This record gives sequence, structure tokens and C-alpha cells, in this order.
Amino acid sequence: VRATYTVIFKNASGLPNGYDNWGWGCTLSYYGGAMIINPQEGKYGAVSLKRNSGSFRGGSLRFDMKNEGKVKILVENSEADEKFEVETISPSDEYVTYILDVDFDLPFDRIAFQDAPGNGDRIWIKNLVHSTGSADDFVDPINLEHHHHHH
Ligand code: NA
Repeated sequence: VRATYTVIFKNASGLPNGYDNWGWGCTLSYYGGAMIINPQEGKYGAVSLKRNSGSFRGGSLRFDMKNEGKVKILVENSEADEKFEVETISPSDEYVTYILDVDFDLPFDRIAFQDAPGNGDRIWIKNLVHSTGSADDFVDPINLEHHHHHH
């Protein structure tokens, strides 16, 4: 019952180690540790972070995000040709941390962030982690590693 946390990236200066991007309709740039998604207008651009090898199953996704528009979070199984909408996130000027249960009943090898309104709103992502356990049971190894010196 020990949860496995998989840190996908903290600060990004490029595509996460062991991942490719199998989305469309965006350009990517990296500054301030953020993966900066620039969707093109009219494309509903997505970044689909594709594991080179293996799959996650269930549990929960943790990440920081700011975004000028609504963002659709998905997981996908490449082999089964199956997508699952995890959540749609409202616009925010400031980074907000989300921890979201993945209720998909299949393994997933892809985690996607999509420009839902398709108007080209930018999206900024940092600190992407997967846990095998639930959102309520998530003990963030990222925030824990900031305050370890104190308590
Ligand atoms: Na844009």
C-alpha cells in the first residue's frame, strides 16, 4: 500500500527525460522552469506527454499551472486508442497546484493538456508528478522537499 510517486519534471528546460510530445497544434518553449505551451488559434492544440516505455494506472496527477484560457487535462492509452477527460481547468493568472484523481479504467502512457477553447491561450506547467494513490491521500514530495529543513 506504499504509494509510488513518479516525478515527471520539476523545472523543465526541455521535454522531460523519457518522454516525447505526441500532441499537435502548439509550439513549446522553456523559461523560469516552466513548460510553456503556445497553441495555435483554431487548432485545439494539445501537448500529449508520451512515456517512451510503460504505463501508469489509476491514482492521481499533481502539477502547477497558470493559463489564460480553459485547459482540458486528459490521459490516453496508445494501444487501446482511448482518451479520458480528467478535468477542465478554469483560467488563472497565477500558478495553482492541482491534484486530481484519474478514474480511467485502463493503463495510460500519455498525459495531455489541451487548449479547450482553441483560441490559442498559453499554458504554463511545472512540477508534474503521478501517484499510484488517490488525490486525498497525496503527500506531495515537491512541497515536502521545500520545508524539510524546518519541520
Ligand atoms: Na497562441
